[PDB]
Amino acid sequence: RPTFYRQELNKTIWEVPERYQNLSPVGSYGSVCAAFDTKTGLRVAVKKLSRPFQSIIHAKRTYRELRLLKHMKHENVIGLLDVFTPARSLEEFNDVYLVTHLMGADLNNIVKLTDDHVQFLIYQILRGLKYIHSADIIHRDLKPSNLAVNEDCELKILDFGLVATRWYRAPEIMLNWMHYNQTVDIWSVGCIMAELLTGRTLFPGTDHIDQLKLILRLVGTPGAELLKKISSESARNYIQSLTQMPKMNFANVFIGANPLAVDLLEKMLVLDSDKRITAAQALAHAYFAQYHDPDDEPVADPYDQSFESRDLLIDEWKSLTYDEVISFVPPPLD
Ligand SMILES: O=C(c1ccc(C(F)(F)F)cc1)N1C[C@@H]2C[C@H](C1)c1cccc(=O)n1C2
Ligand SMILES: Nc1ccc2c(NC3CC3)nc(-c3ccccc3)nc2c1
Repeated sequence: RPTFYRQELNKTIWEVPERYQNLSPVGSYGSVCAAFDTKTGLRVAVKKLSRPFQSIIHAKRTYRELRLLKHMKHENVIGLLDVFTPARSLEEFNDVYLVTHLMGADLNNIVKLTDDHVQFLIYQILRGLKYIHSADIIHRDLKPSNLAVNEDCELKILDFGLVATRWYRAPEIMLNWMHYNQTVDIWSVGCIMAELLTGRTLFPGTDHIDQLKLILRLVGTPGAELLKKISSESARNYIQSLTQMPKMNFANVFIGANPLAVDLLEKMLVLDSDKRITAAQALAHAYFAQYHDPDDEPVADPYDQSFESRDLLIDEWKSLTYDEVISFVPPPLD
């Protein structure tokens, strides 16, 4: 066991190993301090989870967050440098601290951009996504605040960003489809890319109805091929009885932009998720010509998410989270 010290920041107390120094609060899932890690010499982000075991839903959330972070080993995805608790035993285990690399800023703070910069940033998102998706994980909440970028324009997909979330959400999610796939994240990338290129939120809906309306303006109302794949009786009604809208030509919409950028946007922002380009396919698109390397775009080890369907007691989730704290193997330093 390392030696811990206490202090107070923003009402919240913090009990961290002495290894981590100069804790400075940066924003409030939980609250984050920037710190200096004496062991590795790195600036780091230390995230104290807020009430990790307040309920079954929190406790499962906490377990889920730890499992996901421990699995992620890729340059474009947030990784775990360390995880610790001040607790001596399971009996007193109440607090979870997660340690990751401190990134300079989020893509929300980055505001338009040069086309060569958007190429590099969207390349990196897709590279991280190929990896996440290969493990059968779907991010579901991609948006500029969940994309951390450092001084060097190096980008990492984040867990959580600690602006409406609806703005980047795939329409099949909006409409509550149950069998949506990994391309929901591709939709979001499409929305993010569009915003980087024009400097404006692509679909700034005031609510879920307005959101779908704005999406449909650009992509058009469902065609015959998509219509016949819709299972829900009312969903089909709501769309067979909205004023039919043509798909817009994206060239008419993103005027100025690189035609390759426009073309990729066309492949990402397909209303029908069956037709939408995957992360692996997008990486091969000509737009990423100067970055694409099929030998340096790894996939992930398999990830066991069987726990997702399990209905457990709060103290069981807490116990399993505790095992995960204990079994953690720090990554080897450079
Ligand atoms: O499933 C995730 C999630 C969690 C962690 C990670 C990461 F970066 F660690 F791999 C990715 C996605 N998210 C979907 C939503 C909102 C966010 C992001 C989130 C963060 C942490 C736990 C969680 O249940 N959720 C539910
Ligand atoms: N193979 C597919 C492909 C796309 C789909 C989609 N997406 C459309 C943008 C709404 N929506 C729905 C659906 C089903 C029931 C209720 C609400 C939505 N199903 C889809 C099945």
